[PDB]
Amino acid sequence: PTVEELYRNYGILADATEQVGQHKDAYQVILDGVKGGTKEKRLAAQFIPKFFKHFPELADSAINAQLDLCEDEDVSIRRQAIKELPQFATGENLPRVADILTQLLQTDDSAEFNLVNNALLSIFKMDAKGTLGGLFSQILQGEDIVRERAIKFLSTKLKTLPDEVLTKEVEELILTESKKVLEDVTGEEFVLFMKILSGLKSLQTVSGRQQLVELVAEQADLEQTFNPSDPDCVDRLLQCTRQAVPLFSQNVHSTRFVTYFCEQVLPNLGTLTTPGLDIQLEVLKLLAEMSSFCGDMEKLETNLRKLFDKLLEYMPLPKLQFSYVECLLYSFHQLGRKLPDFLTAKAEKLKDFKIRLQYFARGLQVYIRQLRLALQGKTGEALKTEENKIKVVALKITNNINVLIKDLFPPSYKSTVTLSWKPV
Repeated sequence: PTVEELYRNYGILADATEQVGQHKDAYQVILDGVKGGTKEKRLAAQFIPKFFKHFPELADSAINAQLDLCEDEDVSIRRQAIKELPQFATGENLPRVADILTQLLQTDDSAEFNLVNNALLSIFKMDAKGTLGGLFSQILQGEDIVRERAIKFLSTKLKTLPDEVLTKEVEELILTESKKVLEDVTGEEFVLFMKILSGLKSLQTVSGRQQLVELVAEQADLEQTFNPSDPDCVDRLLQCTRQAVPLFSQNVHSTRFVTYFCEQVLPNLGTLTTPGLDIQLEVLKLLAEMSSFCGDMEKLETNLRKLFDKLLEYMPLPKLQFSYVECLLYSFHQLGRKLPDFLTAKAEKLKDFKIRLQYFARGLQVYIRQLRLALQGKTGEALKTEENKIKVVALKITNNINVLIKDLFPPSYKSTVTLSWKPV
């Protein structure tokens, strides 16, 4: 088992060209290479895959030898052997190879990691479904560490594949397997699977997004009742509904999340958490984004009601909570469009509305004046001061409220504001 003899046998197999089949003996010498030392194992790792395709009568022995090198104590030997694994992924071996590579994702050596990723991508281009089979078997049946690595592989790598590879049938398989996985995922996995799925070209259509919204709803579990007490319910609902927001459009509606949020959430605030972002604002920002995408609500009036009431808790009677009011007012304004007959229809609580508005509008100016004063002469770099950024943002907030009040006057639902924390 020597390097001189490995080189000599390599030469024999290379120079034979057409007749390589007639030299099983030299190939055997090469496979014996794996029992040697470092330099010899390093050669076997290159030489076994190179001629593999010529010796079917030796195929199993070949893969087994390469796999021994893939679990070598020496990381550089493993690396050389892993780089070449896709060359064995021919005939009926691709599933077995795809399985091994997926395990190897757990390596902590970064160069190894990179090689394993690239090998997966290679076999992916040879046979996507066989490769996905390996990946998803591990995700479903393998060790936690492997399951995590496998999901991050789908999460980060599919996008680096050309469209040619990601056929309609492959995307269908990615959805089918994902739904199996989604029967039982942590929230962090959920987020990864939503990114994976929404990236699929076939799930980027109207019905594609409609399907995706339905998975979020299932995950979120909109038939449970809401418990404002423990966090096991709170951040899990927001993390979930967060994934649906980007899916919503004029044709893909938020109806169910809106209804749930109104009926089962607003009443429940504000019970809290630490820690240091404001959890009630987060909830209210979420509601306002989905509100513009609401469809035909069954429980419309009763819903618009609980919303109207949460509003008045922040628009007092003759220090204002502006950010909160931007959200609620925006939402109410979005849902009113559908039932103008509200307000017209309903009480003498409607003059108790006007009073609360007149008074807010008053406090608006003051605040707006103070902001515009603090901001003037300020030079564009000075605007970026995290302190000035907030002031700029607060002008969008306050000015947005003013437009919405100027609309709720025969009331109008004509005006369109861009939520302060959003781009145009």
